[PDB]
Amino acid sequence: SRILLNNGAKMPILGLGTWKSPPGQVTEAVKVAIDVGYRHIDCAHVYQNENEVGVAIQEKLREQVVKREELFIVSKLWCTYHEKGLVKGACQKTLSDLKLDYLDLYLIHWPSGFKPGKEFFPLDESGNVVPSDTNILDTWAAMEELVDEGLVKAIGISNFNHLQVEMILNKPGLKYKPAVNQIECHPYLTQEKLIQYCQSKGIVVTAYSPLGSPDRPWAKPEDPSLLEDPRIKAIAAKHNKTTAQVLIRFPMQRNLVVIPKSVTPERIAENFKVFDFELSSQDMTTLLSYNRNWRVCALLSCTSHKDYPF
Ligand SMILES: NC(=O)c1ccc[n+]([C@@H]2O[C@H](COP(=O)([O-])OP(=O)(O)OC[C@H]3O[C@@H](n4cnc5c(N)ncnc54)[C@H](OP(=O)(O)O)[C@@H]3O)[C@@H](O)[C@H]2O)c1
Ligand SMILES: O=C(O)COc1cc(F)ccc1C(=S)NCc1ccc(Br)cc1F
Ligand SMILES: [Br-]
Repeated sequence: SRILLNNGAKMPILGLGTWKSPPGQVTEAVKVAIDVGYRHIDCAHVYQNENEVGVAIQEKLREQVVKREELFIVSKLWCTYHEKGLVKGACQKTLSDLKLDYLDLYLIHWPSGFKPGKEFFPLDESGNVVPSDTNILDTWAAMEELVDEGLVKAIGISNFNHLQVEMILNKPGLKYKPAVNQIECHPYLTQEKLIQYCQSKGIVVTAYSPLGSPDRPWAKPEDPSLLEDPRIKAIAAKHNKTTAQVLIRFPMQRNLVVIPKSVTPERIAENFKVFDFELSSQDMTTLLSYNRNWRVCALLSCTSHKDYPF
């Protein structure tokens, strides 16, 4: 159930995603998740619901359903806080909202820094994101200070490409390696190259959008649908599991961590029942064969930023 990180701590390979979980639903979703066995929650300041996630975590700690040591709580530094003097405050606001005194893991959410201010996506008058001149290496140094102040147990990265991971690994005076790179990964975007690179460096990969993010706000009717793919359905049927359960077990068997999102109690529970079956090697290779380099998480307004990863 857990994978060992290069900071010496163990991380549950299944967690609960919280992007798009409505603030009026996510407290119950996290309560239900902890009650049915989840011990890892994936959060972010930009999701605008950390307060409500925190109410759930705190209630389950108060009720003594779980111990703090048994939970693995992850959050992420938003792009408008990649300045030396803003990183600690950004982390502290997340801690405050989550009702925590430390994070198990804190990630640079995207490699690109944006102009600080109230807006999460500051734009120029023609719709391009406004960058910050801060680079990935100085942001990493700021992350390392959070470990040394006790605010976070591990630090990592998200949406970093091969060359950006390499830039951190080659950083002069590197003090802590990234523990995790959290990236989009599913049968339509299998990520074999970047996963093999990160794993070879001892960086654990977390697969986001493992179900293809059907609730992403920019979904279009014509788009591919993992959950409705009859080939994946057939694998599920053969194992008497749901398609979602196959899509969650797939990254687990690649030695990835996976963070499916749901606010539906029945689905939260279903999605956890993935430790009692095995996909065959042939099943695994067949799922890998569906790769189409189809990315659900990309954003035109940020594509000219110097550090846009894709
Ligand atoms: N690091 C980053 O840049 C980044 C980017 C994207 C995502 N993430 C993280 O990864 C998490 C997962 O990705 P995601 O939210 O994009 O999408 P996802 O987990 O691939 O899909 C979530 C969607 O699947 C539905 N669903 C869940 N379980 C289901 C089941 N058993 N059967 C049928 N439908 C099911 C959910 O519906 P209901 O909720 O209505 O049940 C929701 O609409 C996020 O929430 C976030 O924590 C990180
Ligand atoms: O980002 C998430 O976790 C999930 O997605 C989001 C979640 C939010 F709460 C707000 C925006 C996003 C978007 S639009 N993310 C895409 C995106 C952002 C920044 C850069 Br650089 C590139 C890029 F592709
Ligand atoms: Br970016």
